Amino acid sequence: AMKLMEVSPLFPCIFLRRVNRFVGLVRIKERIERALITNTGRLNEFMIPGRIGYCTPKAGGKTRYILLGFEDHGKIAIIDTRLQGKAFEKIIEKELLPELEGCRIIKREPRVGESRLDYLIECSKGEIFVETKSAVLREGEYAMYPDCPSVRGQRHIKELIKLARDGKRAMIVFIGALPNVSKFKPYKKGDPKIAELLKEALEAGVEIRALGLHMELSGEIIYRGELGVEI
DNA sequence: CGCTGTCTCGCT
DNA sequence: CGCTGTCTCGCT
DNA sequence: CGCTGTCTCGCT
Repeated sequence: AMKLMEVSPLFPCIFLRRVNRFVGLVRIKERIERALITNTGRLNEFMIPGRIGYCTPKAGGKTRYILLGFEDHGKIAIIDTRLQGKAFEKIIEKELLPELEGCRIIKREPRVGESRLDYLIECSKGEIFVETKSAVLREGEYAMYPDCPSVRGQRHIKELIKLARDGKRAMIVFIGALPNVSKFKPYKKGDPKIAELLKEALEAGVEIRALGLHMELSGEIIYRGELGVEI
């Protein structure tokens, strides 16, 4: 339980509906407002008229707010994948992760094959390719991925398979940005092949980790440690 | 994802 | 498709 | 470098 960073200001909202995959309508202080959604997943378990969400204002654009997360067991599940990215950057920088206790980000969205992976990190040892994925689909004590078929996600895992096999370091970090979870596993029904490809990748030396994060009402983003991975 | 309009399922 | 926001191109 | 205008990218 380390404090990673704070989101300010942070406002409770009532979720009304999605206008489209990038925009939700929320009610804040009697007013109806448009909120950016940065998470391509379905989030059907979260995106239900009436549930309490949490937003933060921004300047400009076609939306005045960013929908960051939802009430979940008294705290906050973080659905915003840019915020998840920042919390992961902070983890690296502060060296709170055992696998990377002295490393730095040298490139973001570095090109591999005909795709782009998330990070190129530099260890004391050598070069490492880290891809992150949002795991906010719950089953009991498990945070899971995905909640729908991701053809983009298949090909990304393949690049990690094609890199590892061919003598390169390749990692995948599932961000379990839910409170009250201690394990990760893939949701087979969400995508049949990503389950398969995860074992295939796990066999080819591709490191697979999963982290536990939540947000408090204060806006405080908390890292809870690694989740037990069960690929 | 939600977008239109229409057409499809088993179990109660 | 258009939907957000921010990113990337060559040639002039 | 910034200069015009237009046309190009993946990921969210």
